[PDB]
Amino acid sequence: GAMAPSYRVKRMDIAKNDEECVVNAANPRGLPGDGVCKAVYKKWPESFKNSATPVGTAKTVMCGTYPVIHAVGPNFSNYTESEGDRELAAAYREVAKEVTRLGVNSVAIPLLSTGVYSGGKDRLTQSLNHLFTAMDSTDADVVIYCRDKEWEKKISEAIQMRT
Ligand SMILES: Cc1cn[nH]c1-c1ccncc1
Ligand SMILES: Nc1nnc2ccccn12
Ligand SMILES: [Cl-]
Ligand SMILES: [Cl-]
Repeated sequence: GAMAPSYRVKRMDIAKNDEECVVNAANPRGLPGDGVCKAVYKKWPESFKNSATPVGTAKTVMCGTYPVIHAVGPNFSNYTESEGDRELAAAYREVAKEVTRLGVNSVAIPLLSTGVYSGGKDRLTQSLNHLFTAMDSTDADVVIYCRDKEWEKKISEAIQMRT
């Protein structure tokens, strides 16, 4: 575990993380995809061997010794707000199980279902709160990645509100 388990936020490409493993915002089919998924495919293509997994699950595939945790959030274009919310919570619970199983001391995580799976809505708070619910009981250092300046400020404020 980390000496003093913490949350941090960074505004940068998650493919350039400084953590011991990465969470991919994957599609259920293990395709190169778009956004975070495409950056992860370019950096760790070997990790897409048999990476297909259902919505609300996470599947880890090694790239060398570096673990890529493929976490499949719901596409809110297809799911109801209610069913989507349950699958988004479930994906993060499966990420916490994988991070714990791997024994890493740090993990790089994106906000699942906030990009092309958002159904055209702002889901910063919804996604972040499900991330906290899952990861609060883990002792890895969690570094949350984002691309927008206003998202960085809102994520940083949410972390500080708890400390
Ligand atoms: C689209 C992309 C590529 N590398 N990282 C991201 C990213 C990270 C966090 N939040 C949104 C996007
Ligand atoms: N996850 C994330 N980071 N920055 C942004 C901006 C818009 C939508 C989602 N975002
Ligand atoms: Cl960057
Ligand atoms: Cl997304």
